[PDB]
Amino acid sequence: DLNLRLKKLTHAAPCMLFMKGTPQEPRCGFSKQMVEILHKHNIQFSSFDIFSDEEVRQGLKAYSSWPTYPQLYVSGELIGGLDIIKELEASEELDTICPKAAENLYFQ
Repeated sequence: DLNLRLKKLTHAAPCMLFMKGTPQEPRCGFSKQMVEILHKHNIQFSSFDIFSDEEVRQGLKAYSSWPTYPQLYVSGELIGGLDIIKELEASEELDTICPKAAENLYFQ
C-alpha cells in the first residue's frame, strides 16, 4: 500500500529531505542549494534520493500535492521546497523550525 509507505517515509526521521541524489553528491542545483543551507545551519536531517524509486518520486508528488523537488519534511509535515527554506533562513526561523543534534562530548 503506497500511501502507508509514503507516510512511513516522510516520518522516517524528525527531518526528512526528498532530493535528487544524496547530500554528498547532489544531482541538481536545486537539491545542492537545499543541502548547502541545511549543512550550514547544522540541521539534523536524513534524506531520500528520488532517482532511486520512481513510484515514490511520482507518488509523493500526488500524496503531498507538491509538484517538484526538493521537498523538506519536519516531524512528518511538509515544510516546502527551496524557496520556503530560503525565506526561513532569511527571516531566521529555519533554526527554530528544524531539529539539530546534540553536540555533547564523548570524553571527560
